[PDB]
Amino acid sequence: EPPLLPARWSSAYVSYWSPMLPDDQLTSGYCWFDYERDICRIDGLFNPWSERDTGYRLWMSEVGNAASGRTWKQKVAYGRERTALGEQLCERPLDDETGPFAELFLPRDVLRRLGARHIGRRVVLGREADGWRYQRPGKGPSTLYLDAASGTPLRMVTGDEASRASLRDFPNVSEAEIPDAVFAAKRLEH
Amino acid sequence: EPPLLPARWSSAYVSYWSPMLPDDQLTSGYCWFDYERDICRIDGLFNPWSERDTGYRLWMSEVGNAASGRTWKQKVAYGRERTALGEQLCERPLDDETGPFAELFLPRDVLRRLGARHIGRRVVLGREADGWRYQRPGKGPSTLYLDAASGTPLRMVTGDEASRASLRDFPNVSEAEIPDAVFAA
Repeated sequence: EPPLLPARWSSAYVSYWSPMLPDDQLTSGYCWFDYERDICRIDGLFNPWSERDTGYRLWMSEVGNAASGRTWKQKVAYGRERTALGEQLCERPLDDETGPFAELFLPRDVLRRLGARHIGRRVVLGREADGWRYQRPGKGPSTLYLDAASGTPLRMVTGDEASRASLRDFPNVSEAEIPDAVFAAKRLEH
Repeated sequence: EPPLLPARWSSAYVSYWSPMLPDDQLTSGYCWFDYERDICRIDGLFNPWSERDTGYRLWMSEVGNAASGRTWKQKVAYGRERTALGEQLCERPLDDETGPFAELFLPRDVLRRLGARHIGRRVVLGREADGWRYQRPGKGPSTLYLDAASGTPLRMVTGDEASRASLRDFPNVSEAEIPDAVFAA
């Protein structure tokens, strides 16, 4: 039987792509998943985000509350300008955005509910990890690599890594209690 | 009269440069400062880090304990390779590093102790901010922008913004309690 994810976990993340196409970015941030509260949070430069199409790079903090079914997003745009010194970045916050949020980005029981199959051990972040491969119905395959000893997430592959996939690595997972203020939202009217 | 920073604060950060030169990076991460414990933590892609000089990009989590005078750094390298499936990144954890750590990256009393002067108000991250400019002895100037209402950090400028400086923005500062586990190292 596939395992459940930890009841609560938080970690830095590193987000990138396989293969790395020329516009693909390597970014970092922090994330928190609390399955008992049924809420998650992700803070970092949004990946993927087309600066060419939009005119800016986006930083975002998102609190996705699956219990209430609503997400809250705090966004800051970083756009390029030209000055006497050369190129400069200018920050511009956006008003907070809200919308529907039907499930957490990585549900605790995802491997059980989607019928994941074990595809062997892989060295991920310096130790053996269990690979669990499953189909996201109507979307495509995913593989979640879990630390073989602790069961904590190490790498989330969304898509087929041998063709085209997002990779997210979790180098320092903690199962410690998460203060509820981590998941608080507020109105930001600019 | 320069204020103290909040007794405890944590925030996402966005790190970049003025001006942005071709190899300069815009990066993000998260940080925590607990001045009563006398400890801080920063997690993110290391900025600045020359992939040209080194051959890789570096992710790091550092817990700097000014009470004990020691820091602990966890490191993961990301290097480029080319396979039959295309260009790829390969990760490699590095050995943990420990070393001396004589003060926090942003001491609570930095503005008072280094004799900062108020250089005026500025809008930073859509908020009214007070700019406090000071000299880091034997290094160069810095300007710290604090929210004019809450006193929380909004932007740290390290160096002269009009020549060459690092900028770090703090979009979502929280003064909430920080669990012990955040600083366990």
